[PDB]
Amino acid sequence: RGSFVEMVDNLRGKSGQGYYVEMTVGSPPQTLNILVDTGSSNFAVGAAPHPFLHRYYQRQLSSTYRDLRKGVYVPYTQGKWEGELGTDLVSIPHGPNVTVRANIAAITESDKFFINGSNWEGILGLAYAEIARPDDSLEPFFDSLVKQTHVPNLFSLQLCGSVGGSMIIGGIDHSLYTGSLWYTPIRREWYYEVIIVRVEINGQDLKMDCKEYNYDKSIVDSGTTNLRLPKKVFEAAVASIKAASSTEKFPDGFWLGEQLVCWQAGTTPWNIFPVISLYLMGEVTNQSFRITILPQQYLRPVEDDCYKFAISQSSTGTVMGAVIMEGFYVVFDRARKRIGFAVSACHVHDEFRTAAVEGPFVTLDMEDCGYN
Ligand SMILES: C[C@@]1(c2cc(NC(=O)c3ccc(Cl)cn3)ccc2F)C[C@@H]2C[C@@H]2C(N)=N1
Ligand code: NA
Ligand code: NA
Repeated sequence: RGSFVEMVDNLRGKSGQGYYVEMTVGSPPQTLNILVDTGSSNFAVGAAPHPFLHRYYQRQLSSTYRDLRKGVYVPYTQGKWEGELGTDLVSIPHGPNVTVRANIAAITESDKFFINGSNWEGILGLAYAEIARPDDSLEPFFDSLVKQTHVPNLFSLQLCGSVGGSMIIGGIDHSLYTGSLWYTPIRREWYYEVIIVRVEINGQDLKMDCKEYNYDKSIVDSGTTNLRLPKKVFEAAVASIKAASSTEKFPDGFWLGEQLVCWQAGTTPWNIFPVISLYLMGEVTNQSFRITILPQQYLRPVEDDCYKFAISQSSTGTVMGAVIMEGFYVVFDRARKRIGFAVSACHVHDEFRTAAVEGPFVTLDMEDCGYN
């Protein structure tokens, strides 16, 4: 507990392509790089020679594979994947020294799913069975892990945003954060659902009814780049962000993520851009805490130094993607139905401002903030 030197730095990735961990499937073990995704619940791997893939799961080579004789078609708003379900033995080489029999969707056909030029070949959905496809009877990887081993029911993520970080499976590594962890309840075990109770731009409250902030849910999701905000909250937030930075002018298309903005190298004016704070429901009645991120988190480098504005409007509720998570060490404390936040020891900041996790604050009617 508290120290897992072998799992430190077990995450890799490239800007814009997410964070992946090395996994092995089958016997003899086939090594695959697998996207870490707290926003879905399927363990799904390329199983056929798609041209974007460095490698793929060759079921025929594994003696331990078992067919479930069942398919699954998974559409997303963007693209889709289809696959054949089965189980096989799975390990994480830079994780616990264990091997589990896990469900695997062997992806046979996909569209707008794999990233051309990425170094990952599947996805590890770390959320709950409730959102598993085709249904909640398909046991997610982490459930199998905890059922079959002595690994404690929790994991933590340090996303450092070329990119890298750590996934600590079964515990917490105190070297990965500074100060104290603050916990928010997991409202319901499907996505990692939480409740935002107040939002500030540069310490200035949006003063929206807090139900708007969670319309229709707020989740913590490592498989999404942006901080996504419900439309109505997004509108107020940009309005306030534009004002806080009106010292400079940018095309309206920029704020809508329709064009990049660029500066002469080493001259990105971080200081004109405001901090963004989310107050989250605390563990105690009428107690909250807040997390603060910098323009370093929401202004994403793209490759002048060109940046994309990564706060975007949503119709699926608030998504705390990599923009939020890169600022923090995040503990998915499944055993206690709570999520912990602490300032990440690796987060990008400057000499004037850092990410922050602060509490306690007194916040009333926090239960009214959840959409039903
Ligand atoms: C499974 C899903 C998903 C995530 C990804 N994620 C990424 O490509 C990605 C890119 C950059 C980052 Cl920082 C994280 N993830 C790709 C495909 C995909 F289907 C679908 C919906 C996007 C939601 C999610 N978390 N996972
Ligand atoms: Na166990
Ligand atoms: Na620490």
